[PDB]
Amino acid sequence: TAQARDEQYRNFLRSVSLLKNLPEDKLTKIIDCLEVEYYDKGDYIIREGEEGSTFFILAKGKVKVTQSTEGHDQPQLIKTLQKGEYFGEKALISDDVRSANIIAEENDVACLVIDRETFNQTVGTFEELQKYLEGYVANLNRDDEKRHAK
Ligand SMILES: Nc1nc2c(nc(Sc3ccc(Cl)cc3)n2[C@@H]2O[C@@H]3COP(=O)(O)O[C@H]3[C@H]2O)c(=O)[nH]1
Ligand SMILES: [Sr+2]
Repeated sequence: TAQARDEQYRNFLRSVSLLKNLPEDKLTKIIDCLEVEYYDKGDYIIREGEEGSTFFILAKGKVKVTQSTEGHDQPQLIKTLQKGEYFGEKALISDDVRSANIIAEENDVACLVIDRETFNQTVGTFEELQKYLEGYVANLNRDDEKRHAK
């Protein structure tokens, strides 16, 4: 049922650090506008260098994050993300192309997809979250420069 569906998504979204304290009305907007994408082991969810305007929330499975760096021929494995975590916000906050690869590490991986407008009208609407995200993005820029990202 419609309401049972919204409830299952609402319960899951409340468990995401970034959305935990969001007001009910904005959480409802996320629930009405989100889309679901499934991936199999090895699939690229995001490719470094491509244009991107969507924010992702890992709803099932695990993915790996890889990045091209100076001195290396193959992208370096930066970290792994699991259910409840998110990615893709950097492109929206810096207004730039994707800065790393996100690859499905398991079969039947599932991500919740949120467009730029929705992201701006919800998360970007509260100064608390905006400030948190900017600070986090600033740290990522510093990690990139440290490992000599390409
Ligand atoms: N440049 C860079 N990106 C990183 C790094 N670690 C991650 S996982 C992650 C996700 C969310 C938070 Cl708050 C913190 C870490 N990412 C994600 O990869 C995405 C590629 O696409 P994008 O749109 O550039 O967003 C990027 C980020 O979300 C990193 O050390 N350097
Ligand atoms: Sr850049």
